[PDB]
Amino acid sequence: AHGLAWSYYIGYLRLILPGLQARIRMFNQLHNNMLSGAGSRRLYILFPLDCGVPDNLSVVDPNIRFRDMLPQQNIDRAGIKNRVYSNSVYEILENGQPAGVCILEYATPLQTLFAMSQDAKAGFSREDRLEQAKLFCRTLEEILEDVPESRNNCRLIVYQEPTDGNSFSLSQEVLRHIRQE
Amino acid sequence: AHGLAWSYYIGYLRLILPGLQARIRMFNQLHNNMLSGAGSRRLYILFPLDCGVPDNLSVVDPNIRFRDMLPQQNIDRAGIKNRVYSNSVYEILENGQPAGVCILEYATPLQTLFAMSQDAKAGFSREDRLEQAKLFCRTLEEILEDVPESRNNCRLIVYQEPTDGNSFSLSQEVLRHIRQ
Ligand SMILES: O=C(Nc1cc(F)c(F)cc1C(=O)O)c1ccc(-n2ccnc2)nn1
Ligand SMILES: O=C(Nc1cc(F)c(F)cc1C(=O)O)c1ccc(-n2ccnc2)nn1
Repeated sequence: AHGLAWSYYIGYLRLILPGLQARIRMFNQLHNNMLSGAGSRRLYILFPLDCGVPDNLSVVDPNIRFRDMLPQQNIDRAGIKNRVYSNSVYEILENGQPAGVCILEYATPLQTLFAMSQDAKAGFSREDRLEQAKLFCRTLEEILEDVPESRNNCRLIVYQEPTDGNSFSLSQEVLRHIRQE
Repeated sequence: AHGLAWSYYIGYLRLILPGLQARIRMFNQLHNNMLSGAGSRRLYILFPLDCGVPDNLSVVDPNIRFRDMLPQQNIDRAGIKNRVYSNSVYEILENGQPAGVCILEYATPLQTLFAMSQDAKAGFSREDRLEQAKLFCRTLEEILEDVPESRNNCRLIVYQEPTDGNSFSLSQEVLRHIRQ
């Protein structure tokens, strides 16, 4: 879990965070300042301790409408010439009404904890996986503290879906994070 | 390291290997079948055990020259709508003359072992890093043999490039694996 936190910061957040505000700048110029509230000039990393990583947010919850991509950023990265970073902008709805707009993705290494929890040889329990997901969640911040960009640029949304999955909506969790801030 | 093998397989290779031949085929249709050879239709993953992951292949070896991109694949992945996957095709020179064409990139997560080795608080030596690199490699090899999509789509190029000197040719290492 220590290794995943470092890996994620070094493999991704280190590369995308620096150039993110420049990309919001141009997005607002061309899309009539959709991302106005400084609260929505941040990257929102969904960190379900669930360790579930679905592909489509509109499918998990229909109240997270996809509205637009950021502008693409091309980085020369590890033997890829012009690796392409696309980031998705979402509108969050409440009772039919647009209650928010933000840059939403999941922390992908979390699926590693899930996959590894299920391995027959070196597997472990849902409760041990919950513990490793927390060590991950905690460790990312201590690395995160030291880097001047970071805090202004992205925010972790940490959450545990009930044993069902119902009685819980992810739109409500996202809305309560932007509103609190 | 156990964690990096699973993370690299689960979070990247799982996603990109199934579409690769379909992408090589469209590429071949628009680039006078540049990837004609059998050696030319694998994703080759550079696995330097020194965990040196530089960003440019023409800079590391002048006999590896960028030719073109595969067509992109668009994948809905962990809240990114149409996340963009690209892969780079390179001509491999021998005696100043084109000898091979292939899809080439580094195993990015090795950068983690490198940064950890450079961390003053980690207390993680170069000897300890090499042992993790080898364990990463091995655990990745064990995952890939156990998956059908690896057989004709994926090849690990694992090398121990010495600290100093020029006795190691990445180009020739790549041309070795390409012909086998
Ligand atoms: O290693 C990669 N990804 C990951 C590795 C992890 F270990 C992990 F836990 C999560 C990921 C992840 O991508 O989410 C990776 C490598 C190359 C490219 N790529 C090259 C051109 N276009 C895209 N993209 N991703
Ligand atoms: O987690 C990622 N990457 C990695 C994570 C690792 F733990 C690692 F060791 C290596 C990587 C890597 O990408 O090389 C990641 C996540 C999202 C995006 N992305 C791309 C376009 N929109 C979003 N790209 N990468």
